[PDB]
Amino acid sequence: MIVLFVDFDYFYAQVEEVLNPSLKGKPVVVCVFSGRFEDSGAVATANYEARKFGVKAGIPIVEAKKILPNAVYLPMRKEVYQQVSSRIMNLLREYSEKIEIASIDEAYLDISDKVRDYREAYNLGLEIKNKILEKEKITVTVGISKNKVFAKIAADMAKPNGIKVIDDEEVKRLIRELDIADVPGIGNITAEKLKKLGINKLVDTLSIEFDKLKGMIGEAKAKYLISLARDEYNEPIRTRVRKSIGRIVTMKRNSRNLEEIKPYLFRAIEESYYKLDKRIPKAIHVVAVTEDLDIVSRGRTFPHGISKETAYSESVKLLQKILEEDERKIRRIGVRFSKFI
DNA sequence: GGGGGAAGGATTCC
DNA sequence: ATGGAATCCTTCCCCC
Ligand SMILES: Nc1ncnc2c1ncn2[C@H]1C[C@H](O)[C@@H](COP(=O)(O)OP(=O)(O)OP(=O)(O)O)O1
Ligand SMILES: [Ca+2]
Ligand SMILES: [Ca+2]
Ligand SMILES: [Ca+2]
Repeated sequence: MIVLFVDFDYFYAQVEEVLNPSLKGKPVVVCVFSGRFEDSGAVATANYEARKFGVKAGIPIVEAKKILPNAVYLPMRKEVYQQVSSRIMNLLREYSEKIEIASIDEAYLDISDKVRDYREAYNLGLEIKNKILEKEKITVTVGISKNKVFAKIAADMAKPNGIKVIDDEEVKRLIRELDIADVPGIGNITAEKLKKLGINKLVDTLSIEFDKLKGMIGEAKAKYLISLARDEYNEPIRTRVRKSIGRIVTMKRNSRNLEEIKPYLFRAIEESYYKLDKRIPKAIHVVAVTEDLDIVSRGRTFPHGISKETAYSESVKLLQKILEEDERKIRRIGVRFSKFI
């Protein structure tokens, strides 16, 4: 089975460059302003020009300006990048019937019933890159292999504006050479739990006794890794379906006062419902980020669909349950709707 | 013993 | 140090 993974380069930033090519060449940082103080907030992402100096996704905007004070700082326009994304996805949908849209700028393609060996995959890779570039002026990285996981890893290795093939032969080498902290789905937490287990490479999972793994990282994560290590990982590409919709906003100041939070919560609801569009949810969760950036939530599933009125009343109840079940001051507050009928 | 759910949390990642 | 969403884990619960 051959998988071709497509990942758009510094997406949010590259799009801002697209909508105003005068930006190209200069440091571009797309920010998410929390509105607590002048430049409060974090970086959604930045182009390589700015990234070469440490300015990247996740760091505070203030930390970015202290490094590249003259870089161009733009507020994140999620709706725009989303529409540009869709168009490009449709484009891909023409190279394969089998398409999995992993994120706002990622997608795996099953080109098995469309290609023989990796040579034809490579060409198709370029042919697609070219297409997208000519159609939307967007550069992307392409990764190809026997399964999704490796297809992705291939792309990571070739970023940016790259293309790479990881044939069954190299797959063997990486299962021994690849740091397992570079295996998708393995973050710092799992990384350190694997380090304390002597597993630095994928193959190291082969030594360890299963039951021991399942206990340190979990059965699912355990079986996952073992499969990859056995060169037997082989999940299929399938259409993903939006399972939840919601919004969470940062409050000007941190509160613990019901009446002070409410307005923020109601706004999260309103927008959430607009995003629902046609969807009617049976479950609603109130999510709160406490002063010490911890995340607390409370929810409830109804035996029917939830109307905006019902979400309003219930939301206030769930918030109250949070204020009385936790002592910390609430920093961010929002809602999450799920279990669509 | 074990088949569901539901709830709250933990992890990862785009 | 923003904000959106899937997945998986543990625990509690109801009951055959
Ligand atoms: N921490 C984050 N906060 C908000 N948005 C994020 C964050 N991390 C990633 N994103 C969003 C914006 C990114 O452009 C987008 C698409 O893919 P992603 O791999 O995450 O970044 P990117 O487009 O810059 O990738 P690349 O390294 O190839 O440039 O996901
Ligand atoms: Ca990308
Ligand atoms: Ca990506
Ligand atoms: Ca990692």
